[PDB]
Amino acid sequence: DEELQTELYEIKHQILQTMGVLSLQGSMLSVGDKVFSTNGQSVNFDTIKEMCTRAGGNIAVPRTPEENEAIASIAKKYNNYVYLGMIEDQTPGDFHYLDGASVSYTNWYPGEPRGQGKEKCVEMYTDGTWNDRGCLQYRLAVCEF
Amino acid sequence: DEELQTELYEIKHQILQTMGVLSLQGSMLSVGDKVFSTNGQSVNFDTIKEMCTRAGGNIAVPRTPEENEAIASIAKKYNNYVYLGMIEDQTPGDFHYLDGASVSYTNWYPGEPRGQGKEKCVEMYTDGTWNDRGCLQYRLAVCEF
Amino acid sequence: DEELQTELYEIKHQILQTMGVLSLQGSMLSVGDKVFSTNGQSVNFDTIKEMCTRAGGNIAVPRTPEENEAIASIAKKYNNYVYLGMIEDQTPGDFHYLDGASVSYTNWYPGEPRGQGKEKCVEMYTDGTWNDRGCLQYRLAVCEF
Ligand SMILES: [Ca+2]
Ligand SMILES: [Ca+2]
Ligand SMILES: [Ca+2]
Repeated sequence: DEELQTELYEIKHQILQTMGVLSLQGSMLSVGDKVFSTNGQSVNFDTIKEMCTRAGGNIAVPRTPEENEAIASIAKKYNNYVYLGMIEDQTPGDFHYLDGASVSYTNWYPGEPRGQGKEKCVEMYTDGTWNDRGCLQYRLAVCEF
Repeated sequence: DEELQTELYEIKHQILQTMGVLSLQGSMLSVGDKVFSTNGQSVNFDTIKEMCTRAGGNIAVPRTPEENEAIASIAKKYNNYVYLGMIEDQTPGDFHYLDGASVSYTNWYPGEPRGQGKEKCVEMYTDGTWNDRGCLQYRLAVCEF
Repeated sequence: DEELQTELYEIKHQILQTMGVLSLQGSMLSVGDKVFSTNGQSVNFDTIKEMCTRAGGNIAVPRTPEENEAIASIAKKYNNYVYLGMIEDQTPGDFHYLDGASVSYTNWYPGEPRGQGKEKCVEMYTDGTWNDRGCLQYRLAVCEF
């Protein structure tokens, strides 16, 4: 009806106001349909995954250059490396998203992936490039929604 | 129409992104259809009620074990007791929600309600159990929306 | 349909919960259909405009007494003056919103606008009244959404 068109407009406006506020305050970065955010904590991979799922999201993983740059800006902001949502396959060198699917977009630092002790996790340097490492380090927790 | 199904999906996604961000940042706890949040202030009952209504919510009151535990986690988090949304009836011993209705779910500390000077308000200990007290103490303000 | 009426209700509830949380935490002030918010930064006019647009909003401009008072409360809160969304016309004395339209609601401090060196920008004193000044000062950035 006509009353429906009105309600949707207000609802859309309100969402746009709340997201604008969170953005202005630096609580989140929006890229396309994805929203990235961090709780400022620096913990290991398992802990990050838990924190994000508990917040109703998932450990962040860039799938485009723009997404990768948004996460990179957060890592730079906190002067810390970020663990990404991906892990090495059974056969070293290959990586897959946490759902199993194989990674498509990649931004490895030159020479990487270079598995010392079978580097299973992936960290993002502050310049945005990736390094495959182990998963017990303390890294900035960044989630995507 | 079909364009309507699309709009609703995006709107639902966005809300889920903003709530995810607030959750990740510890600004609010969601339990079922209820959201709890605190402004970190420790003031008396009247002041808490005003703050919550002014924010478009109400002084929190647990109606299920899960809700009670969520509030308890916030009280523990701030290492302070929380005033709950309920007050003693005209006849001591009985308590009612702020709308008048009688309390159903209760989690009194053993021995409570124990009205010294006609304990009218109800505070939540950090372990989640309740104690009926007076209303002039300074307690953590927790609201529900 | 009937399932639509239900979805809208939940969506409206959720938005009301997120806005309630932001309000309680002092992250934003709602006035009618307008939301004001600040990132706590004190920068010049050009910088403020950029910050707000980047957040999906615009440098704040009061169009009613109530809106003016809400912004005034924020300026008082941070003990700093706020640059408003308006600039002086080609012919001194006249001011227009950033879209070109001429200002309607005004709250000039007695004697203002008083253009010393052709005061082009407008700042809000902590009492809510306005003073036309230059645009290079460092003022609290307040956006509207
Ligand atoms: Ca490596
Ligand atoms: Ca007692
Ligand atoms: Ca002047």
